[PDB]
Amino acid sequence: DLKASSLRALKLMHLATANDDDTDEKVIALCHQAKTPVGTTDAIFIYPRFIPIARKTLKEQGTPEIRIWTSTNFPHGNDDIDIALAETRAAIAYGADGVAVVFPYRALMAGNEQVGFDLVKACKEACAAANVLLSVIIETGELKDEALIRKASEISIKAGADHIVTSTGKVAEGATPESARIMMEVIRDMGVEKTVGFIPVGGVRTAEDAQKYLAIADELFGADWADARHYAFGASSLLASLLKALG
Repeated sequence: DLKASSLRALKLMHLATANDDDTDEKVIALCHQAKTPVGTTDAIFIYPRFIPIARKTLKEQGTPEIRIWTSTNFPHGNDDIDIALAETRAAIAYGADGVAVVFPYRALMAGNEQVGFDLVKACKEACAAANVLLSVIIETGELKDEALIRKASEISIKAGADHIVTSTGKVAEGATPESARIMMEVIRDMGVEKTVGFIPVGGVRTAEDAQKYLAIADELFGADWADARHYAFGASSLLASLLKALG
């Protein structure tokens, strides 16, 4: 049922703007886009400084249950923990519901596994103390190798990632079915499916794409696993297709 999977997809969405979301009016318009005739997306994804205006905007439109995700160490995934941590502490202060931190993937590629663990762990400790979810972007498009994708996913999980996330949306490639499969198998194989969710960013543009991606979660974990806590579409050009499946 493409209609059933489309409504399911919509309700899992972390809605983002398709170009750089760098103004109040882009953010306000994003808030309004997240309230559809058939329901709300689970969240929006914005830069930290826009969280208070977004919160007011969501409240004033009668959808205060739409959550706010933001980004830190983003998009570059540098290996400076102090910076990643300070950005994370600021994101929490602004009022974030979730923080997506970029894993230091270039460090991992150069052979440093420790710094990714330390960086994630530092940020998770701040978020958990404040009741904020920490999601970790590993940048599959830049890692490329299945081995490194698995290793970045592994480290993030051991360091306490609440979700593992394919992409920033800011490089050449976002998620693919292949990178989605690899990351979810890590969750499966480590036995951490209760405590770790998955978030494809990019790669999902049509209703048919969303059904396919949800079918991967369904096959690995059963049809009930992919709720809001465990699954989100990080998507900027998917919502129109979903509403149509339900231009």
